[PDB]
Amino acid sequence: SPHAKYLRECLSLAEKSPPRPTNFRVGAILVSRKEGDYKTEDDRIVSTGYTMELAGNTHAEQCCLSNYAAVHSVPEDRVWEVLPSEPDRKLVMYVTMEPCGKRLSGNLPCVQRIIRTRQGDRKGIQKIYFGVKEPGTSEGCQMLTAAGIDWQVVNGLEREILEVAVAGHENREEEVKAALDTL
Ligand SMILES: Nc1nc(=O)c(N)c(NC[C@H](O)[C@H](O)[C@H](O)COP(=O)(O)O)[nH]1
Ligand SMILES: [Zn+2]
Repeated sequence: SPHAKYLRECLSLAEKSPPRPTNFRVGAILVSRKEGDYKTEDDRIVSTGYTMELAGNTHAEQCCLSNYAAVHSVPEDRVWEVLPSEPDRKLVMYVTMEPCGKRLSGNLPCVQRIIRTRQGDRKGIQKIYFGVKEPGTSEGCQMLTAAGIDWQVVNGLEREILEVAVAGHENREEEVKAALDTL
């Protein structure tokens, strides 16, 4: 699976995140892919990010978009203006964890940062590949569906993604076990 390989590279990015009690260590990779029977060799990496890579309370997907925006001299909320939008290619994002539909901090959730890349004549991010649903007791995937963003869960990496994600948590072992039980 090309998707599993991408998610393992997202995991390596997630491992750069500093452990904190209030969030998850996640990694994200933005890819430009040819429409149709694509060859993975023709994939182009557009950006990458990981949790708290950039100053402030930042998520992996947020840093991925903000890294691109910074190179292009716009704030991240304007990254839709400068992302590629080529007729024969689509933007897809790999993320270890399901993008968030709500943040306890009140920051704009990652599903909304993804949705707003589709503005004006720009195609934006068309599909999300992720490895685990967000752990815990309105789901991000449902918000993506409602806005017309495709997504696909890539199975097989759940334990490794979760153990990295919750390394900064006191309840990490129970948290991982609970999340695997939802499979
Ligand atoms: N996909 C994803 N990538 C991340 O980089 C990250 N940190 C989360 N975590 C989602 C979780 O719901 C939020 O971490 C809490 O809601 C606390 O909110 P803040 O992070 O402090 O804004 N999820
Ligand atoms: Zn998020």
